[PDB]
Amino acid sequence: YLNHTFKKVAITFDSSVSWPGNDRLLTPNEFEIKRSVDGEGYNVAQCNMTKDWFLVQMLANYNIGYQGFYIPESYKDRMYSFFRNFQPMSRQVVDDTKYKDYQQVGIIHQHNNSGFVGYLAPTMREGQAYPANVPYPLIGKTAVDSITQKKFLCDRTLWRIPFSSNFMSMGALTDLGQNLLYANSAHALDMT
Amino acid sequence: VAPTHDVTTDRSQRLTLRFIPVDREDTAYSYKARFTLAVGDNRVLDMASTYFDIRGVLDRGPTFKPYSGTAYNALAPKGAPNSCEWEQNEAKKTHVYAQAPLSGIKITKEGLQIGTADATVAGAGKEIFADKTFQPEPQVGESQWNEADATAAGGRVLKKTTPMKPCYGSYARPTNSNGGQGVMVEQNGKLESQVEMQFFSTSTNATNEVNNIQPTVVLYSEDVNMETPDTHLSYKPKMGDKNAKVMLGQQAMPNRPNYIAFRDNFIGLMYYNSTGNMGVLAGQASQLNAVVDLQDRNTELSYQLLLDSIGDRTRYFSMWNQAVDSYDPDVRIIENHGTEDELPNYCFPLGGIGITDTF
Amino acid sequence: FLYSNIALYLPDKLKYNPTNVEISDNPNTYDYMNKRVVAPGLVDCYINLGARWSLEYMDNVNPFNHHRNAGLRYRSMLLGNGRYVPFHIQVPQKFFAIKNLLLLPGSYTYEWNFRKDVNMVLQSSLGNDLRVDGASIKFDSICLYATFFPMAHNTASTLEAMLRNDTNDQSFNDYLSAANMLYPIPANATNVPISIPSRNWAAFRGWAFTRLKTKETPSLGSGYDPYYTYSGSIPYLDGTFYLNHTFKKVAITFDSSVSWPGNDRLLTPNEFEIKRSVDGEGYNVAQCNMTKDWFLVQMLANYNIGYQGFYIPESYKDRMYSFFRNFQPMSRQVVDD
Amino acid sequence: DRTRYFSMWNQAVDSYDPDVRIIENHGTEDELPNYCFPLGGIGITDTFQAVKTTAANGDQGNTTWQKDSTFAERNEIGVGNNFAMEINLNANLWRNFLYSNIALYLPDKLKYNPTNVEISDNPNTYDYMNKRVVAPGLVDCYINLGARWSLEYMDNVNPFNHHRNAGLRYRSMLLGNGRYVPFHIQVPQKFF
Amino acid sequence: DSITQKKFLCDRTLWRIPFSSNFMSMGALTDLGQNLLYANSAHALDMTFEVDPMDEPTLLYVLFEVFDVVRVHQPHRGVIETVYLRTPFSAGNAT
Amino acid sequence: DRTRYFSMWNQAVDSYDPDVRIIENHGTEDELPNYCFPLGGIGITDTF
Amino acid sequence: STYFDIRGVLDRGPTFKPYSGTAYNALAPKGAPNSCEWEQNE
Amino acid sequence: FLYSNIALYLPDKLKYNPTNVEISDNPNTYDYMNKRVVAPGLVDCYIN
Ligand SMILES: [Ca+2]
Repeated sequence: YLNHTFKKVAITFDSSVSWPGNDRLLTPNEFEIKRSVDGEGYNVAQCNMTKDWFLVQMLANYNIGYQGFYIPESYKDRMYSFFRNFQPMSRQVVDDTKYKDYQQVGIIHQHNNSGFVGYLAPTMREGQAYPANVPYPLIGKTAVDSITQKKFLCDRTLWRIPFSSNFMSMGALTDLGQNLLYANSAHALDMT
Repeated sequence: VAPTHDVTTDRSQRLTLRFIPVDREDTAYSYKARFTLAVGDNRVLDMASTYFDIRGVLDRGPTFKPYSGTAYNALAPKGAPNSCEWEQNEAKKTHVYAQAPLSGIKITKEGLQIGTADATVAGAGKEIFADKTFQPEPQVGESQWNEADATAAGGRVLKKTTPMKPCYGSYARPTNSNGGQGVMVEQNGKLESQVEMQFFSTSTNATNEVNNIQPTVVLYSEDVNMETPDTHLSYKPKMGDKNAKVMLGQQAMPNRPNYIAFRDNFIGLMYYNSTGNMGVLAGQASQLNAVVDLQDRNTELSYQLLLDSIGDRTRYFSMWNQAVDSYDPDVRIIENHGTEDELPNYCFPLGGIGITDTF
Repeated sequence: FLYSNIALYLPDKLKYNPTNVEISDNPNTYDYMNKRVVAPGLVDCYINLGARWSLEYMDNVNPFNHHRNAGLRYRSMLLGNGRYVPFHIQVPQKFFAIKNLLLLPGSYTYEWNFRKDVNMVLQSSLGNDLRVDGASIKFDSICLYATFFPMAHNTASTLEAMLRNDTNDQSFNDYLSAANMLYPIPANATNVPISIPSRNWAAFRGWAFTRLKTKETPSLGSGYDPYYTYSGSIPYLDGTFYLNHTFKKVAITFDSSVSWPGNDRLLTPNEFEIKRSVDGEGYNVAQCNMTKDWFLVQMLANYNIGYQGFYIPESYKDRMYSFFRNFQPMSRQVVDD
Repeated sequence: DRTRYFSMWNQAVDSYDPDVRIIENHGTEDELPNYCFPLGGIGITDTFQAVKTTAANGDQGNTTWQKDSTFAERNEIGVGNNFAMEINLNANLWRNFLYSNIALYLPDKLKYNPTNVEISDNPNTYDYMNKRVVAPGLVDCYINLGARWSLEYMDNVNPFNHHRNAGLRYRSMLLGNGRYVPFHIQVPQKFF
Repeated sequence: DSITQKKFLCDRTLWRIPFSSNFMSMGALTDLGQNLLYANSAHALDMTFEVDPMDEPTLLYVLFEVFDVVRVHQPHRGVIETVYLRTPFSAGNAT
Repeated sequence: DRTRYFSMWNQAVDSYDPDVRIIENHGTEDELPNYCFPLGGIGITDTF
Repeated sequence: STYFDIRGVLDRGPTFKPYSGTAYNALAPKGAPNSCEWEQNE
Repeated sequence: FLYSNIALYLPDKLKYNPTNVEISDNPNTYDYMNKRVVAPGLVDCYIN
């Protein structure tokens, strides 16, 4: 229940080369899963996840994406399947800057449905009727200037990366694992 | 084992390409754009993996309203209105309806004294009173049901200037920093919090008795802004404004939900089948269009059916807002079994005994 | 539950103004729908009690325009809950002939255009002219993305050489592949004759047909209809329909001289008796009012089933947009008089 | 498949709800007391008169004159936590559903005769079933709590016949709410 | 005493009338569509619709299932060549 | 599949409610109020 | 086929509670006392 | 539904100590969790 919390990963062999090598990724130096404010706008499905990561995962799990995307077939999508555990969410709340009458209001000084419910604990009611003050307006003819933020939710699956030429699953034993240029000598590993 | 080789190149080559619109124009109702794509030497491409990326701003109008019900004092009964007061002739007097939730200690010449300070060296706990701003709140009260009915107590209602509104579906924006609703008028600045304290005593003891009249209630009259952005009145006693005694019965009901949004599959976002704004795809060698279409090729419905025909539909996909229109079947056709009206339910007094009778 | 869900969506000829409340005269604005009132006790628990049955009026209302639409809730909530939002969306390429076309090296000009009208771009749960309620929109920028496949240069060149030869081109067809013509039915009409002048009939396949509401169908050709006011689901472009029960009977003729089924093939050698009224030849089946002939026709035409009895079709072969999945017969008892 | 239904053959097998035959009782969520209120909200009130405090140039704090200058003396005011009545909600629904849908079919040998009424001597007459009274306390809400279990009293009873079988309800409603009904059926030859 | 009323409802679909001689989906092309008689001349067409009454103006939507196809070829570098065809009606020009 | 159970190996995979992970908000439908009444029905009364 | 068989005793502990809500005068008003009597001064 | 199913699992740091009752000291004891209380205002229906 944490895999959504990762920020970014980097690889290298012998302090020499970024793993993708040739410019196969929009940011060859480092991987990129989710971003803060993004001028380019690489996030898709309304989430904040860089598209290339979506492509990587889709390929690495179901060999789908080089010719477009669509819902995977049922049987391939198992219980611990990536796609069964993807939930993009978003909301919009009240800005402080662009609005003038904004007021930071701690819980102690807040009242809604007063006179019909307990105060800071579930006991018998108390108070007099009064219009509330917490739930800010976000509709209608008198709403307030706002700001929108979004995140995604994933859990009960694993982030994975195949050591393939083009990330597909072209057999159990991979190809780069055979290549005598990178499968007949020794090297060291560093990750961040 | 995987295939050995002759699948992947080794000279560098991008895995994804982005292109800028060379040409863009806009009209009254629609806008046109044109790009110059380039499939390079020894590079091959399938069209299915191309789309368009669009970003922008929108407002769903004021009428947008997702939730049913309402979220401003929902639990309250639909009848009881807020504490208030109004004018009425016999040449003009005031009538007041109000409820005071909090019991203090003892009244003073200026304002109810809540607690005392800590006594110190010549500092014997100066009598600490309220604080108009908000000292009196709108939720405090005696904890348990066996209330002792203390001899002093307060509350608050605003002036007759503000129009009367039912408690249900009522909101007011905070103005004081620490959670107190009240109109801040200007007096060489916003410094003024025009709150007026009023004192009240029992009517018969205020008429004539063996003592000078003795207040036991303190009220704080103030003024705020009001609105009910989600509810509208259901029954109006009179057809006029200027709250009177009758208008204490006005009640309201919430407004219906509104669920506007982007139709499925962005249908209609792009022109098709219309000889007006016919799209173009061609080789740059010459102006020779490849895409020719007619007025009847209803690609929309066809593509919808086809997209259905190749797999399941129930799951929704957020890549392109892929989700079909749904409706519960019970709505269209009801199966009115009835109910289970067996052994009935009851409500009981909060202490559990209605009224005892000293014996 | 009953009162809310049903009563708040009834035809407007059972709604009257509320006293002492100002109400706009416009028959479309949101406030007009909200403020108009209707009597609860009309539909209370004493109604048809005991009947897998549906109310008479509701048969001819557009059900999908509603608030139970889990899909509509999904889409709108995706956006969020506000009067103002920016967006960051993608759009796929529709047209069939170039949908899966396989491209080849070159330099190609691409060009398209999009609508800005709120009504088409938007689709409300209730239904009101957005152009009155001032819904706003603006497109900031547009970029074009595409993906590739890191192939092998030798292999790619060989594939290109094997592709460009005019012996092996690419071929495509539309999945529907039908001609579509719409005709008007005036108010309270019942009879429509339709004619087609003599022409060749090579390679034809058959007919489909349904009924639509003139108010809820935008016109073709024009880049924008000033006189268009509706913002619910659009059956001509959504696949939702309800007027099927309205069809009663249909007959075919060639050269005004021969009935198409020709010799003795059905009970009626003259036309497709879809649903017979109250008549006593015992010609409908399955406790509905649909004649055996039409039911058999549809069953065969969808599954090649019927000459070997009947049964349930197969789930995988069947689909959401099928005949059999969406067919409900019902019956009820009512006071004699 | 047998789950799906077909009209013309009366395609429906009798099915019984799973949880009805086997109860998994878990209580409810009862941390907030439910409160009903007077139609005018504030129940009772006392009569009060406005009182404008004296000038009080000395020792006249509470000393006050009648403010009848601008106020009617018939004011209504309440003091204290407002009157209201209490109730639980979910426990009551749970009890009602239990009592009906399980109790009403106990073995007859445990429900005695009613009083001041007429119950048919014949055991099988409908009135007989409709007339015996069965004590709800046997199947009260707190029965075998936290126990996936079946009531051995109910065991040998035939749970197929009930008032929650979708198949029977379907085959009933197919012929509408009534008493004098015609019908237009067909039947298939069943010999192998 | 009372009477009886039976109705039905079947939405989210469109009815079909195949152009076979047996109303059977034998193949993607009807045998009749390959029969000479309806293939070697021209013939007039007429249809009659009778429907339940309704108040507001409505529309009748008619679909003729046909073959619509397109063939696309590339002769050389940077050239795209397209030829469409609808079966029974018209397109473009025939000089 | 793992969505069914089996006593033999204590076999059942834990899960959670969908709506708990992400809640939804539509309010409810409450136009008709709800009323309690006195057990008799008229309670108050006045000699006549 | 092969699998182990284990039989034994266990005590869940005094901090077990399998059901939500409560099972003693469920419909009792959340504050109502019962029949009682108590001491007090003169 | 909201109060129970959400509120009664918030992190400890947002729920204070009770008053005028006994309470344990180990932050993992069952009685610690039960006897901790938290304001029902943070997840009432008047939210998101
Ligand atoms: Ca009195």
